[PDB]
Amino acid sequence: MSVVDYVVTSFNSTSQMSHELLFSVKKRWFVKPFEHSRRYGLLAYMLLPGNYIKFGLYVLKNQDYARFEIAWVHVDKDGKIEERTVYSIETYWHIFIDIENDLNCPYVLAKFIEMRPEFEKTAWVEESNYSIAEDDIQMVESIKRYLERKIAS
Amino acid sequence: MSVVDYVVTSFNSTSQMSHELLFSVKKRWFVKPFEHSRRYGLLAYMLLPGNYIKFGLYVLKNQDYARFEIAWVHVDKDGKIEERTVYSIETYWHIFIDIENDLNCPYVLAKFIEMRPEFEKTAWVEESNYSIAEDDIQMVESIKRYLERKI
Repeated sequence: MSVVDYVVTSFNSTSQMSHELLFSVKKRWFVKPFEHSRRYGLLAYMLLPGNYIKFGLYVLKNQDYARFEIAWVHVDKDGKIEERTVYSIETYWHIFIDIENDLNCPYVLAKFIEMRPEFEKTAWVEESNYSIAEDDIQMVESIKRYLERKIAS
Repeated sequence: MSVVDYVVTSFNSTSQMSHELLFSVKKRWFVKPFEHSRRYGLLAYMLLPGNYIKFGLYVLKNQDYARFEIAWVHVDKDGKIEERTVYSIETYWHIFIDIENDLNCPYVLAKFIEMRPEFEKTAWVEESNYSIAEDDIQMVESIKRYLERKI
């Protein structure tokens, strides 16, 4: 079985926000959505068997609360998806809103916060350039370390 | 400071369908999910202390059976979730399928029915930041009056 569908939530509101994007361990850059629906706050993907990483930020804008999670999303030979969080942290939303301006933030995490859906809009994977330095495994360690060192706050 | 994960089941297969959406008392309308995974047949939220109402519609298509339930979910200021079913009626599915168009069905009930998940899809709460009039106690009570009477 080839291409399978995978939908993620992507929406910014006054009171909350849900930013979820996929990252191809293969191409080593964010997967491009084949469709996006503002009418629903979703992004759909036409994935081909392989390994992916799903980044997810969830915010309650009013309580300055922010939930960031890194999750492994593998697609079987015949389209059987199997996930598992590999990282989940609970912190402050204002913390991430700073990372945007920190050149010490890993490329993929910087881009991730950058692409975040604008108000009453969905996120948009820009057919982009560049080539992440490390593999997938190290990439997350760079995210982990950085975010935890940002504890400083 | 408190924020508790709360997940519900939501899927629509060929043979059956389960539809559970959360209703916030404070905001007086449906809560917004932070995740929609039809892969696991669920919708996941992030709640803050307060009062919520769970609406459940469980259908056995090959029997024209639909169970309707109303639950009282409470979130402690510490985050201790606690809930209880306060209403559960059994009836034909085709009835609900029709109550939907009735001009005098409680709006919150009508919109709930409409929000039922599509095939191999999960329910999707719309940005209808709309506002109801009666408070929870009266809204729940108003739904019962209707369903019961209508049946």
